This record gives sequence, C-alpha cells and structure tokens, in this order.
Amino acid sequence: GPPGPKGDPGPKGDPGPPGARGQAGVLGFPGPPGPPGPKGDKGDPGGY
Amino acid sequence: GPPGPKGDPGPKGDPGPPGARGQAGVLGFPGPPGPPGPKGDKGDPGGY
Amino acid sequence: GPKGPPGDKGPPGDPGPPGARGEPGNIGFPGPPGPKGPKGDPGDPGGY
Repeated sequence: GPPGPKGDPGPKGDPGPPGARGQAGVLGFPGPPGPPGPKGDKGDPGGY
Repeated sequence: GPPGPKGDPGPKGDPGPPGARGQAGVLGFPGPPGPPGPKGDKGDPGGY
Repeated sequence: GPKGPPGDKGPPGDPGPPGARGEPGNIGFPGPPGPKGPKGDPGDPGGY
C-alpha cells in the first residue's frame, strides 16, 4: 500500500540548567575613626 | 491495500542553554570603629 | 502500506532559570585610630 505520511516534529527540548551564582559583593568601607585619647596629665607644679 | 500509518514524532530538541548569572552580591557592611588614640602628652611645667 | 518516516528533531529548549544572588561582600576593615588626646594643662606656679 502507499506509505504513511511523515511524522510530526519532535518535542521542544527541556529548559537549560540553572545559571551560575552571582559574584560576591564588594568589600565594605573602612570603619570610622576611633575616639580621641584621654587628656594628658597636668604639668609639673612650679617651684616655690 | 490501505495506507500505512503516519510516522512517529521526531526526536526531541536540544536542552536550552544555562540560565543567566545571578545578580552580584550586596556590598559588605562597614568595618567597626577604630581604637582610641593614645593618651595626650603631659602638660608643660609650671613656673616659680 | 508501510509506516511513514519519523518527523524531524524538535526545537531547542528555553534558557534555564537565573542563578542565585551572590553572597555579600566582606565586612570592611576596622577604622583608623582616633587622634591623640588633648595635651595636659600646664602646671600651676608655685606658692610663696
């Protein structure tokens, strides 16, 4: 008998794999300066 | 005789490509404050 | 009659899902030392 017709196109492929993780973020800014030190000791008493 | 059956569906397509890279990470938090400065200089001496 | 020939290969899949966001950047360095404390007061003059 006559051959049957050609089949239909194959199915669409599966989705691709998940993407790679993003790069790590940029390093934070340095902290602020510390406080001033304490005030120095009073100078020597004057002589009499 | 009668016709043959329609052919089978074609082979499945290729998988897609990998997804896009994820977003870059958030910036680090700032560092902590620095230490205190040293204690100040002793004062100048008193006079007589 | 004989079964027909198969269909052609299907079309390709979609790109995959996006990657995860990157990790945060490192915490920044500790801040610089604060300034030296104020100099001490001068000594007072001696008594009589």
